[PDB]
Amino acid sequence: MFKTIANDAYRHTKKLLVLVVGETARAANYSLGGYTKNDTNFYTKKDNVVFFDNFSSCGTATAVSLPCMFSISKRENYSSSEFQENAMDVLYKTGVDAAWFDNNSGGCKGVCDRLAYKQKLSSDLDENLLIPFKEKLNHLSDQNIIVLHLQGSHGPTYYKRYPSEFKKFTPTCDTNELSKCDSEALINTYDNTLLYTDYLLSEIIKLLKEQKSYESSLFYLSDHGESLGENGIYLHGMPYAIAPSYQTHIPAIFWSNDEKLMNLAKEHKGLKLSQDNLFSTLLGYFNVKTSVYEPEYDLLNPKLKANP
Ligand SMILES: [Zn+2]
Repeated sequence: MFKTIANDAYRHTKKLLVLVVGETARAANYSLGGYTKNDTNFYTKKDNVVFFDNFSSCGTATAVSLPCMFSISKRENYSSSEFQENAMDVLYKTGVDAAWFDNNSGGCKGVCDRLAYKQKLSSDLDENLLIPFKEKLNHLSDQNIIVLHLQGSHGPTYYKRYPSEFKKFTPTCDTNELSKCDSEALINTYDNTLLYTDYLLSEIIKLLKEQKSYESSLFYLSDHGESLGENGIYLHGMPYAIAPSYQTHIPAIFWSNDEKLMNLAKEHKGLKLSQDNLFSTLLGYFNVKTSVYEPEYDLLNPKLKANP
């Protein structure tokens, strides 16, 4: 059975939301949030982006996180067996222009399947996403959501995620055989991947400022965190309930040229939020009218409260 959701949904202003779904990035290594060893957020710091310092993920592996964050279900009631429409289907059926560009080696895990304009790239440098993004910026409609799904910090071959121009933190760990590396070198490599992702964000913002015929927003969040040898744990996917915050505590970053959203975002940044919030935030952004919309979960809505 393929269940439909928000069957009562419907929708003016010229709007553009760029949703960036990250990969393996963990909040603890964001300088936007007070990480001091390496300045990982050098680029988006210059755009005064809003950083959510208390943002959690739905799961500890892509297979749970990616579908769940886009699903109507929150972490406590999500099941992997559910097979139904997600936030993107609701925006599409409600007439919003939806594009999904995927550079992630794992795919969209079924989220993008029913979109008309979706693309899979080769999972090389994330910068390749800027190509179909620029091309979609020519054929915009009145309301658009563009999803960019990053390879981001995918491990264990971290050193392959960024070009030499962003090997800024050294020495590095240029192997998948992570336990052989000094831990500082491993961290440096991991931080470089964050830096590269940070740069790409500000390049997205940079293209967004050339589009002022529209109200433009960037929302970036990771699917989950990552362990880097602390307590002998590597990679991710540890069962959520026993997982270290390294795997569940993720970055979330918002930017808009509409600085009223920018200041609603700034007001919420310290609240206990999570991927649970993505569903209503995405409906709310394109003003989708429906009963499944929960105003107290929309990040860009004054009635937003923290998670229970
Ligand atoms: Zn993942």
